[PDB]
Amino acid sequence: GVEIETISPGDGRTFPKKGQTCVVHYTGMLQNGKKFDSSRDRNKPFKFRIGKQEVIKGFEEGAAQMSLGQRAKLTCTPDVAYGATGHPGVIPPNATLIFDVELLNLE
Repeated sequence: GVEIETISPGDGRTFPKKGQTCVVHYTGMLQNGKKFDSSRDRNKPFKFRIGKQEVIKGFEEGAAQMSLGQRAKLTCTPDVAYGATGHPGVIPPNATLIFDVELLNLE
């Protein structure tokens, strides 16, 4: 259940495909909670490829549904990322996550 609310500007045509490594200025937010992760702090903007199940399922399906320059707003369900387990100390079990995602990439 990946729900998209895109802040408009970008190109809307450069869609992510397989074998493509892309760059995201993501920002983690817990729903009704504080931050937990920010690529903008470390300023190394998280180069990663598509398809090898590196990222969670909610971020992976939200990645391909974007384009270059766009700014989305993810809402990840618990069953796709951690909701049975929860990442220990950082993500509680049965959690719903909020992501500010901007795709500024190559390939």
